[PDB]
Amino acid sequence: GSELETAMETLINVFHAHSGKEGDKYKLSKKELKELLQTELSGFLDAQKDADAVDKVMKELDEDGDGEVDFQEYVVLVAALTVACNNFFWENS
Amino acid sequence: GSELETAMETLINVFHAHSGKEGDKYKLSKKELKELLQTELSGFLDAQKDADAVDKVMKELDEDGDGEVDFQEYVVLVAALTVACNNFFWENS
Repeated sequence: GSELETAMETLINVFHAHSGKEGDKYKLSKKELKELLQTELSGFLDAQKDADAVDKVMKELDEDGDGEVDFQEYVVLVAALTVACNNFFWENS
Repeated sequence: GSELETAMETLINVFHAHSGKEGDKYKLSKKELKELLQTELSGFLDAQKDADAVDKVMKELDEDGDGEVDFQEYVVLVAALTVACNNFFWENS
């Protein structure tokens, strides 16, 4: 168990890497979030490019073309990509 | 980097532990989700009991008293608990 506590740090660590005493309330523009993962899985997600599901999640940040996103909200964005990939492995049909 | 890919498996692994070929579409009742973490951090979250923020997230599943929740939606639920705890450490006031 304790599988969540492990992820809890992942989201906190990756974010902590950026700013900690952000003079301005936690705020991340579409680019920040988009770049956040890409910068992390830039070389990895390269393999996902084959799957259109990648853009599926982009619809969220993409809509924020000029807008931004709180912060934690990005977590789920990561899941949307997982379910898409996980579906590839699991599929009875 | 690649901090997300690490969490990606965490959510998939913890969930994979349950059912894989779920004869019924991915479905988790309030209890499942609630019990999911508690069963994972049952002894750990015991320390969080001091923080009321714990109930803050419960409001989500709690509302599903008789209802249920897709699945991935639970990811963010984990973040809601993090931001609450993270706030404890970081707080200029």
